Amino acid sequence: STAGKVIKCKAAVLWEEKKPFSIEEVEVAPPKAHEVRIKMVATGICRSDDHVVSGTLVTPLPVIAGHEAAGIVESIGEGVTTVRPGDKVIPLFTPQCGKCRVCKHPEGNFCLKNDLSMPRGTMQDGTSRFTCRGKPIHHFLGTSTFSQYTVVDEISVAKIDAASPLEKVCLIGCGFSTGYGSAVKVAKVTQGSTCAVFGLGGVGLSVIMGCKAAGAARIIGVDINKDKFAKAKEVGATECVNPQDYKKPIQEVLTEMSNGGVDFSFEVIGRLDTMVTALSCCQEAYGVSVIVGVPPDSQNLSMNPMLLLSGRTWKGAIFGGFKSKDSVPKLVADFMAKKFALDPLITHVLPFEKINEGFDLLRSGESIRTILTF
Amino acid sequence: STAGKVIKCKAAVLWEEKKPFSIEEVEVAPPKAHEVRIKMVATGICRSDDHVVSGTLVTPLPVIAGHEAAGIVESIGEGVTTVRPGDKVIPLFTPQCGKCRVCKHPEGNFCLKNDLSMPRGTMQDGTSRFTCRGKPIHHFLGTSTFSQYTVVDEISVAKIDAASPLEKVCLIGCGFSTGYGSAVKVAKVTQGSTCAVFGLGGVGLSVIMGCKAAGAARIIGVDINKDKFAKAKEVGATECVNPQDYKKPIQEVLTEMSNGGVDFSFEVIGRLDTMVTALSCCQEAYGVSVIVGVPPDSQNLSMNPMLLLSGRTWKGAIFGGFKSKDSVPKLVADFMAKKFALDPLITHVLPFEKINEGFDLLRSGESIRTILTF
Ligand SMILES: NC(=O)C1=CN([C@@H]2O[C@H](COP(=O)(O)OP(=O)(O)OC[C@H]3O[C@@H](n4cnc5c(N)ncnc54)[C@H](O)[C@@H]3O)[C@@H](O)[C@H]2O)C=CC1
Ligand SMILES: NC(=O)C1=CN([C@@H]2O[C@H](COP(=O)(O)OP(=O)(O)OC[C@H]3O[C@@H](n4cnc5c(N)ncnc54)[C@H](O)[C@@H]3O)[C@@H](O)[C@H]2O)C=CC1
Ligand SMILES: OCc1ccc(Br)cc1
Ligand SMILES: OCc1ccc(Br)cc1
Ligand SMILES: [Zn+2]
Ligand SMILES: [Zn+2]
Ligand SMILES: [Zn+2]
Ligand SMILES: [Zn+2]
Repeated sequence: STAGKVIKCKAAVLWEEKKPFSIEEVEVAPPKAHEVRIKMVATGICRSDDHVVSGTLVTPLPVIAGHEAAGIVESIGEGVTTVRPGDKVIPLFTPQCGKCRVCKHPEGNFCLKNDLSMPRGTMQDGTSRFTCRGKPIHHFLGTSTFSQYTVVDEISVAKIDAASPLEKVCLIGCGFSTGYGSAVKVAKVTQGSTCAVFGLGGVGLSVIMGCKAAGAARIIGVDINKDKFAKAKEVGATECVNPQDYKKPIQEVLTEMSNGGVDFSFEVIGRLDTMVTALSCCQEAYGVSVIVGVPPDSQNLSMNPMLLLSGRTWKGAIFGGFKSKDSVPKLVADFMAKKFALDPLITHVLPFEKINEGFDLLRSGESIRTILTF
Repeated sequence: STAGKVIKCKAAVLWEEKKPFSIEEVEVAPPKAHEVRIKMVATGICRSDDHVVSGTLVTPLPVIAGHEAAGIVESIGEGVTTVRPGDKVIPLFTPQCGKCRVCKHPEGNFCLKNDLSMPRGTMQDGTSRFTCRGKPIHHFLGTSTFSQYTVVDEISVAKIDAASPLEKVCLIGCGFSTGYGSAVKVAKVTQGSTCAVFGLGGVGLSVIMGCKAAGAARIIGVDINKDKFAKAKEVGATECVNPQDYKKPIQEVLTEMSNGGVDFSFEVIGRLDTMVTALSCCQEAYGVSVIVGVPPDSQNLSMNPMLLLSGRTWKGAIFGGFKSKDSVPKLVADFMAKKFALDPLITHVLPFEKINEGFDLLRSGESIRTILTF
């Protein structure tokens, strides 16, 4: 009955960097051809949304952020074939158009229609479905989930299991899938290996889940916040180290612990120095290091190419290397089948209008994932 | 008739950086336990030997350099089991001890007994078998092939086919195996792919041969010396580009030519800037870039980690990823069965005594490989 009409609803608008989110009355346009309007049910607070606030991650402002979510389709634009009204869906911050060179490649997942490489903060058609007091508000990675309703391109939404618990499976829209995929698909962690995981937030915990599932014998968590260690150990870390405890660099510590370097290292923080440390701590001849952390805007790292010439492999990935539309439904089905657990990532559940409390919890170190419910 | 005796013979000693080789009389000690004394038959001039002269590659001086060679066992020390006097052999600049965690790993080839990481310029026992003007002279990578006779540890030599032509198969000791392996083993180049090869010296031409053997559709040779193009085209390059002919940076040209980036790129020069350019020109979601070139001592490159976060893989390797002692005899067997060609890499043959003309041919851009004969 809202189909074909403007919806007036509340959304959390970020007007300016380094300011609180502002709960505003917005108008959400109806979906145009090949667009889907979604009623949000749950959205997760991911450190990448905080990067927008901090200016680490540049995207046009003002913006409705939020990219880790699950909802129900309220209506569909002309030509939509992959979802219908009433369907449970997860928005895909990495699209899967199915037609570009990457979508056709067996391994690649970074679809050329993504709004990550050179963010415009629009729909695919280069316009916005959001207005606040006459002013257009930017989209974020084609998702924009910090709103009661959003509009996404059909290539940026997957239908999921009609019985799935949206307050849990929203994590499959980013943090779980990124971390788990980084281990099982990108690194391809092997049985009996030694893994080091830098950063023990939601995404690093999911890296640990991935390494345990892949049969790693040793999984060393690294965090400057020792409060993170207990939960890292619960999901499979065999050991945890705090670099602040040591009078020498942690790559030397991890090299001695691993008897000459780890098989697999993961940077899951977003700092240039830990990207180089994670590479250095993997074994010089056959080690693999995966960058998961989003670096600070426009900054270059410095590294010695002899770390690679010896044999190391260095790679990164978006969304755990998962082809998003193909994988997100299968990951939900796997969750429904008890193949992995999401409750260990969820430390707080707040109503949407307490979003700023949700971000305060993240910034303080006290949360892993806060889920915002509608 | 020389067994158990000190040999007096000619060697090319490097006394000082940025000086000509000095062809003079040296004393070569007989082999100790698990050592092998070799009469050199042929040695190639590799750019890495020139890096020792220029100080780009640091190793203790004074030194007998050379690492790409073939010869005949003159005598063996006590306990040697894998070669006998009169055997044809190729010295291994990357050893294969068979005992260490790398030698036991299925992918690893950078044996922990190597003298590359932290060069000492000795035998495994920390002493030298060379005297000149009554001074001890350093070894180079446990090989030292710029001498009529050398002594190597048993883990640094492979027995090859008794009928092999040593004046060709010396190239399997470095440049051929390194390039070819970088393509077929390290990159694992796929059928129907697009490859970019930066540098069309002996190692780059070898990378092209591996790219053609792997069934690459397109192989784009890149070099600032257009005199290199003809030979590159003969051994499988489909196109050759000189960066100096374009206004745009060559990563931009290759990305255009490949309709969004190459599948596989190779840095086969040894410059920081071309290592980053080669990484950039591989497709951002699934490209693989392999560093082969030896960078200047102790220098860091600067790069944007968003190149990796999109999904690129960056790696490097020594000796094309080959387990040296397992691989080198198989590579000689494959050569004898004409599975690959070495003649295209050999542009000049000179007597050993003309080593300095050898280096001048390389430095001028005129040669690919000069083979020195003893
Ligand atoms: N590649 C991708 O597709 C994705 C990237 N990310 C990124 O992954 C990273 C992690 O995200 P979350 O787990 O949500 O963040 P989070 O902030 O919950 O976790 C980061 C952890 O790193 C630790 N840390 C900070 N500085 C450290 C240091 N110097 N040394 C060791 N530990 C340090 C913190 O104590 C914290 O526990 C972020 O950069 C985020 O933007 C998130 C999802 C998708
Ligand atoms: N990783 C390993 O195990 C091995 C490494 N190497 C290294 O591989 C590299 C190549 O060795 P070779 O083929 O013997 O050397 P080479 O000097 O014959 O060939 C290098 C080629 O690169 C070209 N070049 C120089 N600057 C260039 C630029 N800015 N752009 C494009 N091309 C440029 C030169 O014109 C030349 O044709 C060297 O750094 C050498 O030390 C060699 C053998 C083993
Ligand atoms: O967490 C979402 C996200 C992932 C990667 C980048 Br780059 C930006 C945002
Ligand atoms: O070409 C011989 C050699 C290869 C790699 C390095 Br590093 C140094 C020398
Ligand atoms: Zn696509
Ligand atoms: Zn996220
Ligand atoms: Zn070894
Ligand atoms: Zn060489």
